[PDB]
Amino acid sequence: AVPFVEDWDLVQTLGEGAYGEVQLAVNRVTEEAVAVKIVDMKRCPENIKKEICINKMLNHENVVKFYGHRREGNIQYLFLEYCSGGELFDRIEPDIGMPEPDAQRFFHQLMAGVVYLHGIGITHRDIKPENLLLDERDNLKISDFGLATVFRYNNRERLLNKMCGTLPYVAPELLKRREFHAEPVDVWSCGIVLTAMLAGELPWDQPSDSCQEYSDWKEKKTYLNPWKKIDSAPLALLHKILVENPSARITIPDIKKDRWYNKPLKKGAKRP
Ligand SMILES: N#Cc1ccc2c(-c3cc4cc(CN5CCC(CN)CC5)ccc4[nH]3)n[nH]c2c1
Repeated sequence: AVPFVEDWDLVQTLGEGAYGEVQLAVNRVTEEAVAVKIVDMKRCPENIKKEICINKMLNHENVVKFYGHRREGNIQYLFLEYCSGGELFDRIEPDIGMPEPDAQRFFHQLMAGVVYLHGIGITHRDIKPENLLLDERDNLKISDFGLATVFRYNNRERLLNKMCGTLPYVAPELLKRREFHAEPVDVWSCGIVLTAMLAGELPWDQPSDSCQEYSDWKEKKTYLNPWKKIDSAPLALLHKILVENPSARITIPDIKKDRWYNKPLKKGAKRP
């Protein structure tokens, strides 16, 4: 009905990437803001097609909302939820981290999103601060499903084998075994994100015996650089998440029962 509702203006560039760029778009009439992921297909047909399919089946408060997409020649346009607060990455002070109560709150929200995804059979495969966005009220939302895939269909689990992710956040089994369960891998990456939030640094370049940092952790030398800055309660949770054997690694239902996870720390928003 309203004559100019379909027109959007490109205000600025939110972030560039290998496949393309994401820009802020504002509705001409309503001034509603949305992020537009512009991926130049000419440079991937297979990748982007799957990303749209996965986005179409997602609906959760801790997952970046999908509004739709447009073909238009050889350029895909993904209309997504605009998260005013930016990336979690920018809330992590180098070598410091952030206040423990804020990290706990962000972690709770991250667990909520991951539980949702896993419940519908999808694994993200690239969880890291750069892909965890914040809205106006600092609510965390999982974004970028370009590397995501379905690991459970018709109630039957499919073991994964493709090398996906970012080295500092990837689980050790991804580098050691041919096949592996999807869920423990996302749990591990959430553990590395927690470490980053509480220490402002990544523990190792990759989870392999060759990395001195990784071997030290296995030998329980928690008096070293990253771990010494954390505090026993959350550190005990990390000891359960960053376990090399994925079969022995803590599951999300048990993380929800962890002492630190349920420790009162935060305070609500001043004057709601
Ligand atoms: N999939 C996906 C997907 C990727 C990114 C985004 C964003 C996004 C990125 C971003 C970056 C900054 C911080 N910047 C903005 C740019 C400015 C320079 N022009 C410097 C400060 C502030 C707000 C903000 N919001 N919202 N939704 C999605 C979905």
